[PDB]
Amino acid sequence: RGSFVEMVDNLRGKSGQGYYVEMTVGSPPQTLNILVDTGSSNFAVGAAPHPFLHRYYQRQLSSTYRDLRKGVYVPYTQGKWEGELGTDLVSIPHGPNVTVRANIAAITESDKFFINGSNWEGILGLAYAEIARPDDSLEPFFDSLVKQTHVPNLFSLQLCGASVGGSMIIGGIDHSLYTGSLWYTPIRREWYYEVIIVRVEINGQDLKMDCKEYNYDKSIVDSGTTNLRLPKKVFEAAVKSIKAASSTEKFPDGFWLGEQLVCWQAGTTPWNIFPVISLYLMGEVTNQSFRITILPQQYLRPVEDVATSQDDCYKFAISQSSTGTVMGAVIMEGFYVVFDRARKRIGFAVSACHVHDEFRTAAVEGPFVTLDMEDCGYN
Ligand SMILES: C[C@H]1SC(N)=N[C@](C)(c2cc(NC(=O)c3cc4c(cn3)OCCO4)ccc2F)[C@H]1F
Repeated sequence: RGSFVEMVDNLRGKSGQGYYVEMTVGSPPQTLNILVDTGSSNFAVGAAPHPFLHRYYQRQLSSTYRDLRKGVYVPYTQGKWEGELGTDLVSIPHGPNVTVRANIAAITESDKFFINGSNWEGILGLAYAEIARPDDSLEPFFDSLVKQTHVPNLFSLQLCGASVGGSMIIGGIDHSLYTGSLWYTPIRREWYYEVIIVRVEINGQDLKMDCKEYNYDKSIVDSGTTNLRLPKKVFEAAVKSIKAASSTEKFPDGFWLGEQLVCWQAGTTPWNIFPVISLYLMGEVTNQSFRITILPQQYLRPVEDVATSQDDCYKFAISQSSTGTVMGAVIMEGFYVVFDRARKRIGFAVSACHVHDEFRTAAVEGPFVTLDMEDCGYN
């Protein structure tokens, strides 16, 4: 506990493409790069020669593969994948020295799922059984890992960003990955990693909305989403405030809606024109909260693949949502995040690797006095 040198820097990725960990499946071990995803609950891997894939799971080569004789069809809002369920032996080379028999969805058909040019071939769904497909009887990977081994029921994520890197500490916390203290928010319900936001500030200025709006219909912590996604009404108020605070320069309306990029000359991004964003999260104690604060370095994201521009272009990575608040990479890149499943709580601390400048730093601060925090949750 406390120090896990072998798991430090076990995450890789490229801008806009996610964070993946190396895993092995089957006997003899087949190496795959697997997207780390706290926003879903299936372990699902490419199993057929899709042209976008560097490699795929070849079940015929595994002596320990067991067929579950069941299919699964998983439609997303935009993409889809279809697979055949089975179990096999799974290990994480730069994780704990253990081997687990886990459920694997062998992906046999997909659409808009794999990314052309990405270096991952599967997704590790780290959330709970309640949102696993086809149903909650398909035990998620981490549940299998904890049941079958002596690995503690906790993992932590340091997502670094701006090619990317970071650490997934399985079964522990590594104190070198953060500064200051961890502050914990309760996991409201074990399905997604659901949390409650009690207050929102832009540059210290309160949005003054009914706090139910912040969590309509839920708020989640999701390593598998890029953006900070906010409920439509909250996004409207947030953008209005961000526009006002950033009034020194004017931008087209499309930029704020993520419909167009905005570009600047290299090394001349005016970060200081853009405001900080603070989310107050429900604390561990009645009437107690804490505040997490991100910078423009988190929410204005570089787009490097612009062939029609020589300048440095950025995507506004705060967007409107119909699925509630999503605390994606925009949030998580500022922080070391502890998914303390054993105690049904999520810890936040300032990330030792977060991108900042000489004037401002991402922050985790408390305690604050906040009343009626239970009323902020949507029912
Ligand atoms: C709808 C999503 S949300 C979801 N949570 N999981 C599913 C399993 C899903 C996710 C992804 N994610 C990414 O590609 C990606 C990219 C990032 C990034 C994070 N994630 O942060 C740094 C910048 O780039 C891709 C496919 C996919 F199916 C879906 F449920």
